[PDB]
Amino acid sequence: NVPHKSSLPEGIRPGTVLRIRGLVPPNASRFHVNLLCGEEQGSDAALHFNPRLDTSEVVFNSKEQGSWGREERGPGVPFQRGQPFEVLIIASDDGFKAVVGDAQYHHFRHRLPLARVRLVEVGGDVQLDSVRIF
Ligand SMILES: N[C@@H]1[C@@H](O)[C@@H](O)[C@@H](CO)O[C@H]1O
Repeated sequence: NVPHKSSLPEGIRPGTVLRIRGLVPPNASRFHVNLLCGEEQGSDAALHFNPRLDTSEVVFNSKEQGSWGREERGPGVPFQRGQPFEVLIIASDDGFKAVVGDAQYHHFRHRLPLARVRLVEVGGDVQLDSVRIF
């Protein structure tokens, strides 16, 4: 892996599916997937998906003008150190649906306009095998 970025300079529309395949390293503490509204530093985050192995939670949030919004959490932690995982982030008209493995995990309703998303960035403690956008 590596702090991985995929620019989407022309944006995305409902019906776009982000498929991330990878592995949580043995001593991982946390990793994240951000759908950002620009390439500049401090850009708003339409979505911050943050599995935290250290605190056993998975947090969802948005970032606007530098401030994080209200945190949402899914049930438990469907990730485990030393194991492979597959996540689908689906963009629909009303939000992003997150699927982990074979289960629907959480539905995050849009906070910022989907039309503003211009970049996908994956970072933290994660071994990335592939990131596809369908
Ligand atoms: N430092 C973390 C950020 O990295 C982000 O995960 C936000 C999510 O709300 O929580 C903060 O406490």
